[PDB]
Amino acid sequence: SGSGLPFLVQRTVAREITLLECVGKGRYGEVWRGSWQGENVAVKIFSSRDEKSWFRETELYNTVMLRHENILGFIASDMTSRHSSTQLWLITHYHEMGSLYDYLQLTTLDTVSCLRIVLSIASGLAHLHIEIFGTQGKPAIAHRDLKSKNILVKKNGQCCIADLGLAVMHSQSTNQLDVGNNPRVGTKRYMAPEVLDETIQVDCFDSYKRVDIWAFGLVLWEVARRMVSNGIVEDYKPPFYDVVPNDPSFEDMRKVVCVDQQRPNIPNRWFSDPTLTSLAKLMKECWYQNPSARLTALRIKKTLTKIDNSLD
Ligand SMILES: COc1cc(-c2cc(-c3cccc(O)c3)cnc2N)cc(OC)c1OC
Repeated sequence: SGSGLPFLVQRTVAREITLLECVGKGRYGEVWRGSWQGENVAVKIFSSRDEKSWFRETELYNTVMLRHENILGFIASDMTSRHSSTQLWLITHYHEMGSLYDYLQLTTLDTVSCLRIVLSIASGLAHLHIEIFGTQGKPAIAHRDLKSKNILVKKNGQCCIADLGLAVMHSQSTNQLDVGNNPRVGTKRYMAPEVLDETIQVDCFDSYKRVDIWAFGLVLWEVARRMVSNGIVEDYKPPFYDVVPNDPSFEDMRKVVCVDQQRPNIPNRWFSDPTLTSLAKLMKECWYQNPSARLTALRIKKTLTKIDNSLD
């Protein structure tokens, strides 16, 4: 049932996996490359600081049909008791090119590759946001911690969205909102204005969708900077690099985004390129302070597909 293996089979696969090498370690826990029967899988071990995200992500992938080529493929989840301690495991497909964050730092893009990246992200986010009826379907889902580190680059040049630990869900069946309980907040650098100034409507599901659109505009910016046009390209930078420190505070960000009304600068060279011009316009329409004026994920998907079809 759900998105991955049957529940007893999930226990079996998890116990048989060997961890080969660690590819990420932090306050959150660890990500490892591992192997089941000579096939690479990704194994996340959650730290005790972020156990509630394991529960939320596991409950989601197992009670909902979430299969899409732009959402990280869930395989299994398990609880173990290694030695004088317990461990929470999430297993997914392994993507060897790694996060978009790492990928953007090591390579530049052409028009096709830039668009394949941003279009695949849009498809994944629209698929999350949109409800599917019937017993096959899914509730509407908002992510709440979208950023370049939570997007992986697959081998084919497309990406997938990862980390549903902060997800909220909605159905039109009840008009009911499932927020769960997780003290974790989004990455401060990607927090929308309504979150930073605590005006966000927390009983309205649309609010969370619009927070994702804010954060998606910022990722659009990160990617576009790396598309070459006329021999010119920018260095990789994170959103708001020039006005906040590494690991910025809540107050730092509120000052930048709400008080000073700052938004990512649009390089002027983008205006000589038709694709970058169009992406700059999209970005703007993700960055309105008024959450209700922002574009939807589906609209962004359709707009990127139109831009994709104008490529000669
Ligand atoms: C960010 O969230 C996650 C990402 C990955 C993951 C990471 C890499 C990777 C490998 C090398 C470098 C690099 O930056 C990333 C590859 N495949 C993957 N599936 C796995 C996760 O849970 C199992 C995960 O949390 C949900």
